[PDB]
Amino acid sequence: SYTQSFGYTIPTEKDTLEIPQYQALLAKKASYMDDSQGKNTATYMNTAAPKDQPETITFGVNKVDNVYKQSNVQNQTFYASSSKGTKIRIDGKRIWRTQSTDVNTGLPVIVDCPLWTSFTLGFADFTLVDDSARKSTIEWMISQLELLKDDGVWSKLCSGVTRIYG
Amino acid sequence: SYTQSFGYTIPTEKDTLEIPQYQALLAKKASYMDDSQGKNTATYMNTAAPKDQPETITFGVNKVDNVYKQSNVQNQTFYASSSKGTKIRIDGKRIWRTQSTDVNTGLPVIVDCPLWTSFTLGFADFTLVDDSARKSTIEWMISQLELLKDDGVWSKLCSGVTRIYG
Amino acid sequence: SYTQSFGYTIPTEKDTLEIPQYQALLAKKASYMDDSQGKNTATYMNTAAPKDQPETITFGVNKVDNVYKQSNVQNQTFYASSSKGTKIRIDGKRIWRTQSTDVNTGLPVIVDCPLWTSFTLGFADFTLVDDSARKSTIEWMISQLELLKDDGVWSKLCSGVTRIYG
Amino acid sequence: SYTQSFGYTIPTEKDTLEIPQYQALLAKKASYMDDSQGKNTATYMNTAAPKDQPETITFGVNKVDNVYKQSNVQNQTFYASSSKGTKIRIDGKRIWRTQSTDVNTGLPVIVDCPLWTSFTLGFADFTLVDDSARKSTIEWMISQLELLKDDGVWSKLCSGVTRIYG
Amino acid sequence: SYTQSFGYTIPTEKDTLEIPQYQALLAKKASYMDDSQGKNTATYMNTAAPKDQPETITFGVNKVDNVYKQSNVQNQTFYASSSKGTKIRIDGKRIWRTQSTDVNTGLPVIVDCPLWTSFTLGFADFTLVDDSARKSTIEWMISQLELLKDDGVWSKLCSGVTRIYG
Amino acid sequence: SYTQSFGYTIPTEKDTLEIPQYQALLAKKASYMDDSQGKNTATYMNTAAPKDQPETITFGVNKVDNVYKQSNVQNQTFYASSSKGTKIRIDGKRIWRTQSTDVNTGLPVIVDCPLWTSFTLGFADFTLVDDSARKSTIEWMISQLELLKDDGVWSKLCSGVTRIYG
Repeated sequence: SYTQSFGYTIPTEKDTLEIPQYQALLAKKASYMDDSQGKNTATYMNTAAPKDQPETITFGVNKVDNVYKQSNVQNQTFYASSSKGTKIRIDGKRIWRTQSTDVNTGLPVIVDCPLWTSFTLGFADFTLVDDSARKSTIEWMISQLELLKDDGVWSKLCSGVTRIYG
Repeated sequence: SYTQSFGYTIPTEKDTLEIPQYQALLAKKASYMDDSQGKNTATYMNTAAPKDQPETITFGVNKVDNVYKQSNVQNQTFYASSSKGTKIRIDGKRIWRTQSTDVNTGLPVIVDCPLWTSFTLGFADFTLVDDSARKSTIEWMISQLELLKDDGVWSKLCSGVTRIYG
Repeated sequence: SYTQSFGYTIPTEKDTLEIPQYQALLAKKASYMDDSQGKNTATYMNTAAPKDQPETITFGVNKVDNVYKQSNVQNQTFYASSSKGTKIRIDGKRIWRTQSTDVNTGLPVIVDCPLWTSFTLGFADFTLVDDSARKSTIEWMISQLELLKDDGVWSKLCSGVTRIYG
Repeated sequence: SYTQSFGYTIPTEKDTLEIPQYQALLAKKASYMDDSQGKNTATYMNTAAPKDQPETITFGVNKVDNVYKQSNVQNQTFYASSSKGTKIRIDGKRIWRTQSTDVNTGLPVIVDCPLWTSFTLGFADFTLVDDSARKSTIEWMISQLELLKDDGVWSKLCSGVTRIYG
Repeated sequence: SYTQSFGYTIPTEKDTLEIPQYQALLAKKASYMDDSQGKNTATYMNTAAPKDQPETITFGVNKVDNVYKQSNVQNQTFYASSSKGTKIRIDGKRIWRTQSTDVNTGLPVIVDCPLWTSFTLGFADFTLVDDSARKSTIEWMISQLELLKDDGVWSKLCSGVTRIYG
Repeated sequence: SYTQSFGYTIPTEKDTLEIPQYQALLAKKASYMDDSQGKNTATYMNTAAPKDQPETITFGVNKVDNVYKQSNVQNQTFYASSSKGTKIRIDGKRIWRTQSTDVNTGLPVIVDCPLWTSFTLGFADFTLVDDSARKSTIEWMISQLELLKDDGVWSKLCSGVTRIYG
């Protein structure tokens, strides 16, 4: 009889996030661009956005030779039979565009500033890993953002608070 | 009167994610430790985890001299007055532990393999960026995961599908 | 009695396109230009357009050595003395001009952008090639544009959608 | 108040084209096929046509680094802020089949000659370009065919007349 | 009235094969992979299989310049414009994984042997080639396996019997 | 307790294929022929087909030095003690003959075009590989043909569809 946990019982209490269906729209309107960003990385243009103001998401998957060196596993005996791991990465680059017509000339004045986001998940490639394990850790990150509170972990990071909890 | 948008109207339709309150438990049990990782990066240990199986989350914030260069903006004339921006990064390292008594000796054999996740948000540091403008992008990534569907975007990345949408 | 079709009976249903008589005005005001643009072609300039904003159309016709190599047709059992076709090509280059007057100085401000359109029809030189054959395939292309719908095939292409139908 | 036109007021008079709904049938019966033509190009097979007489339409979209170089605009002043452009291309390959059955031998006599067509529209990527501008120039080409007259522009090209208007 | 057959009347008697719906599950869970494996092919990955044990299938289609050269057919008296033919190819690579837990240690011991399969069908591009002709020859191979018998043609080939029937 | 599977539980649902007993007739009427194709390859001639319209099936078996190199297994740990493997191959060449008799001349008109098919199954030589494993993967390929649907995987390949599932 064996048990495999992250180390603590998953909290019963659940924060509910009402997230807009961005992905659905993007999936409908995503057109394949050439994979400039990497060899095993495929870049995608979102056609729903305008041609002169594009939003692009690039997917990548890179295998990592030794997972344990990066990670903090206390004792070396616990190391699994093979330390080869797989790592996934979602990069997205979108544009927050401000535009207003010039008073002097009807030509609009456009100034768009860029915003970008990146999500990464690396996991030791073994059979001791479940999609249960991986989806839990994804949810762990998302919860760690504290998105429900307007002035929360994410706003403090944006506002520069490194030492969040003390 | 200036009008600012990401380039398309935010979708009305909303995917609801019931995410466990990992962050709440971590925030309660989080303890600060030396910033070996960086001069601006603060590393935190989750005390709720077992003493020989620690889960650790490290927060970081770094200014970027020129946001426009990295990102794809079609026309130079739209660059804002100052391209200096700010970038935030949450790194986490947890440990999926498989432990069994199934050995000749009574003693248990413990094999844990590492999992790590990372979330990053970089935004042009300028007046025009709203917290509405930033919060939308975080939600944008999270939606892009397609977490509702069990075999979705995230599982295809984990399984290795670079070219998700075709 | 021979049944000759394109592989499927022509659809009874008909989309009606109310197309402005651009060609009538151009044909009235078209003036010959020396065929710098092609060796076996003829380039024409539309005098109706203002002199600082010219619109030009170029007609060309080139015969093709072997029709069958390009096309995907089960190779068939009928003697052909030669299998060479003729190909026609209409090229057009026009200008979309945005012009205003600077409020400060009565001086007008002009900014124009180019658009170009090309239509091509190649057909095997054979007795059996009918006016019906060619005009049907011209109509075939025009329908393929889905011009009636605002959010149609054409706008998806101009959006950047490679995989239009599936 | 800024006014933008193609240089001459759009002709009021309208040629009406009754075009069969080829596109509707194809869209119902279209099936994906290899993106062989280009990485930004998706090729489709029309299932309505018989398996041994296939008809195929391939869509493509390629960015153009500098639109102004190809086109003719009289003064460098008028050049828009970014000369980047986008170009769309519809390619189709169909088969005109003529068939009867031999009296002497039950075997059908089938002779089919191929015909192909291509449409292209390239335009500057700039906030001034409206889908109004694009759709107008699409109609401009279509009108330029002079489809209404049986012996018109298109049939003169097909017969081999380079210098159409004089 | 033409009699067209394979040289002998199709046998009335029918072997019934109860084949699991491997294809249904794979088509549901199949995801695209960049065609490293072929220049004109498409390699797909089955997401149903666990991530550390991938199962992949690759479809390819290549035309053939002359079919009659390799095949043994009395050269015959019917005009052919060309004599070229299409050839299709399905390649699959899967993994037979045997896994247990070493009881001397606690660590699991996993050993998986690779298996692969390939099906190919090449046919002359002609009008007279029926779907009937091709589906028949596909069934012809499948029958030739003698799959019903445990000690059949297929097991003899697996055991190493070149000269199966004598 | 050892568990060995292909990675996913075999689908309960079963497609039933009513396949003519081609193999029974060929086995009755099969005659030996030169082993020209390979020294480990025996070619047979089917006598049931007429002398002037022959059908021939050639069986082959070749050892493969290293199976793992061709195949994709994620970790070197999982490699079996010996990577030696054995590969079997059935090649068939048949001829599709359409014939009628000319009314004008008693001489029959005969036009036959050729078809050929090939099936291949390679597997690691190891005590773990069961006839269960090998027969299952044979069935896996057969299912992958989607023979039941008249317009299915096989006919799409035949028509030229490289990218079948997307």
